[PDB]
Amino acid sequence: AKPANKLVIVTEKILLKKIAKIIDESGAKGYTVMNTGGKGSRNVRSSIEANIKFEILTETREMAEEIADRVAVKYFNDYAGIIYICSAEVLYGHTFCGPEGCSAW
Amino acid sequence: AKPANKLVIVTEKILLKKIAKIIDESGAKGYTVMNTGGKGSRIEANIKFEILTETREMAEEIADRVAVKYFNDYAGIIYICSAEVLYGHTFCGPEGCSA
Amino acid sequence: AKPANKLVIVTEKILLKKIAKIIDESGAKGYTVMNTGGKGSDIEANIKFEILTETREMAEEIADRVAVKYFNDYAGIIYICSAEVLYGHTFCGPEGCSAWS
Ligand SMILES: Nc1ncnc2c1ncn2[C@@H]1O[C@H](COP(=O)(O)OP(=O)(O)OP(=O)(O)O)[C@@H](O)[C@H]1O
Ligand SMILES: Nc1ncnc2c1ncn2[C@@H]1O[C@H](COP(=O)(O)OP(=O)(O)OP(=O)(O)O)[C@@H](O)[C@H]1O
Ligand SMILES: Nc1ncnc2c1ncn2[C@@H]1O[C@H](COP(=O)(O)OP(=O)(O)OP(=O)(O)O)[C@@H](O)[C@H]1O
Ligand code: NA
Ligand code: NA
Repeated sequence: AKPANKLVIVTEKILLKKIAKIIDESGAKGYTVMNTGGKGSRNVRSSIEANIKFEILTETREMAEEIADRVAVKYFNDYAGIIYICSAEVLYGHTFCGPEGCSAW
Repeated sequence: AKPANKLVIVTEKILLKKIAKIIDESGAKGYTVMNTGGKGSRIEANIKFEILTETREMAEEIADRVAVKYFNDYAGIIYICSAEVLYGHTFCGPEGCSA
Repeated sequence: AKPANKLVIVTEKILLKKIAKIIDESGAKGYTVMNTGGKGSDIEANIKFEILTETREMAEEIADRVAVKYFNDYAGIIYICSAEVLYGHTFCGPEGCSAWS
């Protein structure tokens, strides 16, 4: 198992491409994204409502925080969105763990 | 980063509004919800809620109200994960999550 | 609260049944599954399973069987998170997730 940070970004659906681009530039090895609904309290939604949730597994905490900081500064003063982070362990993932595999021992 | 509990409720889709109302009455600052499928032990369409709360007791209050009120008659599972919120105006206030 | 491992499998949609059968053969009490997109426009459609297991070994069994069978040929990632189950009739039994003795 290889420790990882699962960065979750839940935001407005119109930001899908803009956020993916950031994730792609970050050096993160990939992402998962899904359609969700949400209700919030920040009261910032540009114009239950339909959102998207990204999940990005990163090798380091700093990479997760650099993504988070770049998304939030660039979009979250103007669009609704929340970003949080969970601890995970990756058991299998060719890209994430490299040809060497995620170990186990 | 500000510590938080991520409460997850996976249950039958017809309970959507009822469960949202409980979440809204708990003091929680919001929720995310999605359509999912599932198999349990006696694929079918259901919903998953995710609710980030400031305290554990708020998460358990939501969980306890939902389960007592609906889980005798409807399928469902409720679990909780630890998270840290990095950005969230409502959840972390004007001062930000540097908490 | 009853401790649990949440096993997450994100992989190609065509493995849905093959993976459900593995989950069912593990002893796991059930699973949640959803449609997602992923990059590893160049987003692709895939599925995500979430399986709460009683023990770590059951989670790793499911993970190992899936990966060994399918991940040479199909895209996928498998990870695990810690969870505590507060309510779940099947997962926690008739005595509930807050039993004492
Ligand atoms: N405490 C929380 N728990 C879970 N999800 C949340 C929470 N707070 C916000 N969200 C998610 O983040 C999204 C954006 O909420 P936010 O408070 O940032 O802005 P908002 O304009 O109030 O959003 P919305 O228009 O949905 O209310 C929500 O729609 C929801 O899916
Ligand atoms: N061990 C588990 N891991 C992940 N999700 C689960 C698990 N057990 C149950 N679930 C989710 O909870 C839902 C409700 O299942 P539960 O066993 O409470 O009742 P059930 O009536 O047998 O459900 P179903 O109609 O799906 O068979 C399931 O569809 C599934 O999405
Ligand atoms: N670092 C990561 N964080 C979150 N999800 C990931 C990550 N890496 C991969 N995934 C998910 O796993 C799926 C499979 O990706 P993987 O890296 O196995 O292969 P790929 O062949 O590059 O996939 P794709 O066809 O999606 O480009 C991806 O579509 C994505 O949903
Ligand atoms: Na709002
Ligand atoms: Na790829």
